[PDB]
Amino acid sequence: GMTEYKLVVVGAVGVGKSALTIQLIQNHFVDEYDPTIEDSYRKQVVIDGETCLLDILDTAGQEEYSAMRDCYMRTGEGFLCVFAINNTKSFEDIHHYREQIKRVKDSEDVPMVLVGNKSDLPSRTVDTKQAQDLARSYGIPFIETSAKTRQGVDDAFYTLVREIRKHKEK
Amino acid sequence: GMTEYKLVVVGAVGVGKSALTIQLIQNHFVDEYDPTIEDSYRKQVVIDGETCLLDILDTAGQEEYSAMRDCYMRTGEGFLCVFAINNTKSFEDIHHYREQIKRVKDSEDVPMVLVGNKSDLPSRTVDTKQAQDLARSYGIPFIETSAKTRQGVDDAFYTLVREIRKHKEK
Ligand SMILES: Nc1nc2c(ncn2[C@@H]2O[C@H](COP(=O)(O)OP(=O)(O)O)[C@@H](O)[C@H]2O)c(=O)[nH]1
Ligand SMILES: Nc1nc2c(ncn2[C@@H]2O[C@H](COP(=O)(O)OP(=O)(O)O)[C@@H](O)[C@H]2O)c(=O)[nH]1
Ligand SMILES: *CC(=O)c1c[nH]c2ccccc12
Ligand SMILES: *CC(=O)c1c[nH]c2ccccc12
Ligand SMILES: [Mg+2]
Ligand SMILES: [Mg+2]
Repeated sequence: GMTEYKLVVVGAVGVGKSALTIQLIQNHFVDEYDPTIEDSYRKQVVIDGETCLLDILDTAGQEEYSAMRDCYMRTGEGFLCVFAINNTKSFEDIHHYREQIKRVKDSEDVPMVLVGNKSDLPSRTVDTKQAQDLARSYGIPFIETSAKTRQGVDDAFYTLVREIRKHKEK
Repeated sequence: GMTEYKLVVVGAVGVGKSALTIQLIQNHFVDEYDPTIEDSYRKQVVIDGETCLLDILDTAGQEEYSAMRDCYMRTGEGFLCVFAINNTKSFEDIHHYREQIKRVKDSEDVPMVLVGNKSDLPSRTVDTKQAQDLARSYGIPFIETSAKTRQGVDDAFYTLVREIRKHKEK
């Protein structure tokens, strides 16, 4: 029937993957979501005038040597690669997540969006220009979000769905 | 793409799920593939003029409780439901796999193909009419295969892809 999209949210612990996912699904901010809970959520949404169903996997935790994890990446069609703008390491680890995805899916072009989360925080350590430069280099959209205020949350997920559309159209 | 199709091979132990997958992927019979090993394969093929990528999960394991199973039944786009023509119980067991898949997908219309494997053996116990009747009742194709001779093997997988195309453009 209507088009389904398998989305996977990856990124360092603490960056806001669960908060972003819950804002999208449940439209509220949860500020203490169990950091170890990994789960999938479905929601029917309208993007660009068309209804579609998002199946979203909020990852956690053991990253390497995990059959379950590798399976999510094989199956996933698009990936939100999240870092927190006050957490430089989480930004400088993005490449690790990207490498793992390209490895498991064995493809040079996989739909991804770079998400700089925690935009509401006054102290950043990652400049917008830096994130922009990395995303441009990767050939992927970059979007700043705040799960706390909800700014950019729909935009992050809709943009990824749009990247999946193109991939299919090419 | 290059469309990708995610296929899942299911059915009772010993019916030939591995042998069918390995024939398709590696072009030879197997008589010594561990019954408990669950693994996935990729192959690029042309089906009806469409160059596409198959990602095939060869399932194994009869665990009453399985998070992985509930997962691949959710994400798999089409299901090869295999029984062996010399094994009456495996034929009966088809119902079990079908119903599991339906409940996980919450759908009566999940792309599947009924596969009657080991067609090379004279030791037959499940008649062609029985299998054709079961498939008709499910509204899915039935294909006779032999992973030994390779008879019907491409046709089984390709026909599942055709079922997926029908469903997607519904
Ligand atoms: N200030 C701010 N805090 C956030 C934001 N998103 C998540 N958090 C907080 O960051 C911590 C980790 O968030 P969480 O969703 O559990 O991160 P995860 O481990 O990546 O899933 C929690 O205390 C959240 O309240 C945000 O956009 N802004
Ligand atoms: N004669 C014959 N033997 C087969 C066929 N398919 C599988 N086998 C044999 O049946 C046994 C079980 O096959 P396997 O693929 O491992 O079954 P699985 O547990 O469903 O994967 C092995 O000894 C295979 O050699 C077939 O089409 N014809
Ligand atoms: C590991 C996993 O879940 C996997 C790998 N290939 C697949 C194809 C279809 C469904 C699940 C698959
Ligand atoms: C179990 C599984 O593989 C699964 C469930 N929802 C998903 C969304 C995206 C990728 C994998 C998913
Ligand atoms: Mg989390
Ligand atoms: Mg096997």
